[PDB]
Amino acid sequence: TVTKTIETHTDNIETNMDENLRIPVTAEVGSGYFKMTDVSFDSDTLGKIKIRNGKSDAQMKEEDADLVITPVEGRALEVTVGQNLTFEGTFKVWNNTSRKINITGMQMVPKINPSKAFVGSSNTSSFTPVSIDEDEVGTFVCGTTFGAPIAATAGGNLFDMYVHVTYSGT
Amino acid sequence: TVTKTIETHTDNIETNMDENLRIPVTAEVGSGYFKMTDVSFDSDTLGKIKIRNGKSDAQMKEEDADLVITPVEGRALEVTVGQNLTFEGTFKVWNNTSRKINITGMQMVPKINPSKAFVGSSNTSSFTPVSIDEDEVGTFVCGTTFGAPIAATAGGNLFDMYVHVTYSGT
Amino acid sequence: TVTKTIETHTDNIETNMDENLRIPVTAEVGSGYFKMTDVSFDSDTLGKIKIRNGKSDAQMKEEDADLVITPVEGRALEVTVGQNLTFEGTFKVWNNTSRKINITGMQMVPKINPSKAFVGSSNTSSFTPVSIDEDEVGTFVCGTTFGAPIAATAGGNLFDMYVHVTYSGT
Repeated sequence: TVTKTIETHTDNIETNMDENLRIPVTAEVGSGYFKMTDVSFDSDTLGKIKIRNGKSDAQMKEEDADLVITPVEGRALEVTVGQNLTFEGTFKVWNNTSRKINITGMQMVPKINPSKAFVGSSNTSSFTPVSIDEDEVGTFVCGTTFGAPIAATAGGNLFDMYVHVTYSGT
Repeated sequence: TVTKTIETHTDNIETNMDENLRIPVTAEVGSGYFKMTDVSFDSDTLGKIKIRNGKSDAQMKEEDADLVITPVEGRALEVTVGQNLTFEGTFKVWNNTSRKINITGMQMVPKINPSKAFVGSSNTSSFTPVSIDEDEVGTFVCGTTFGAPIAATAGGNLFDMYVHVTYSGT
Repeated sequence: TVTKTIETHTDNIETNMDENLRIPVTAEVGSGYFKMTDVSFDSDTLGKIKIRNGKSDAQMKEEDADLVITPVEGRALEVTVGQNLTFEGTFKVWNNTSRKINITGMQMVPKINPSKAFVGSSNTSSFTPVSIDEDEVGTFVCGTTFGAPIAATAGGNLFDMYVHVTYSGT
């Protein structure tokens, strides 16, 4: 039956939806946090995505988007703020999609500055994968530890956080 | 012809099957190896996957699964065991699937412990991609070198090994 | 309508085309550049790919391939050549495909030598994502900074550069 084959394809195509979301972030010196700016964009794979600071779970659901991302300053990562070695990028996301979504990876890339330089010290990130069911809000704990203190000088605290999102699931 | 278009879609959907398999591992202090625990799970993309320690190639094929993963302690990586800086995660896999599969990437992520901390020293992994034909067994040599000695203290030897698996192929 | 559903599937399957291109490279000591060798290969996802050194944009378009990759020695990355700590792998690509393509990631993997060893010092890469429209030529600036000087000894300057290519797009 072509009808059931097409239905199968629909499901398989959905399971094949992959995406490395790029979120520009700022390691705010003395805060232990990676800050992200409110933005709205469209992904050919994930649809409408909106980053919204300071939203409670309920407020997130009022947003018109497929996915809403809200950073959380809950200190899910232990850090000595004054050292400026480890920064937390933890955020929660509301899955306003018809299928369970999975956040399973993160990489912190130093931004190349106008002088064509970038912070090249050791860069080691960690995170806790999370699967979020339809309409639910889940938290993706993540962060990065650098081999040398982060400073705002020469755009040294600017990064692009890439988060791997997938509808596959295990 | 719709018939041939559907056949084309079937092939293309198959080629688009991507997956980052998460395998929890323990860097066993003084062994130079990342140890994995026998487990059985289902991937929306790859199907039934089973990790089975101590299996010979023949034994792997007796397992009821789409893919069988078996770690190999063959010292495919040169290491001075007492230093606890480099650990090998080499494993072989039986492809019980209808298409050549490719293992082309690996990343070792430090596990965040209950105290909300994680090993943040330099973390550099290496591996040798391998393509495995239908019913064949192939070995994926891989390992990681850390900037500081690994210790079991505070869950410092616990990691999540992510292996990139794809049906694309080059 | 099955006709329009199939058309939708065609578009979605296309958007799901993902690929981690493996390009063997040599960090040429004293040059500040990752060198790649002319090669021609086929990707189940991306099609015919050809790496061609020294080609001008016009010359790239004369090549018979879906994608043409040409390294660019334009010092898009600031480096002190004699230190051998930072190497640039910047390259441009001609998109001879029917859809806008995106180059959004890069990882530099140390090659395991015959003696079963690999350079395990800190390894931190950076890059600037680029989207390339049909028939256009775009440049993907990228590079890596190592924790210790790179040397050709024991194949210590050999790597496999993995570049993430996707038709998704944001």
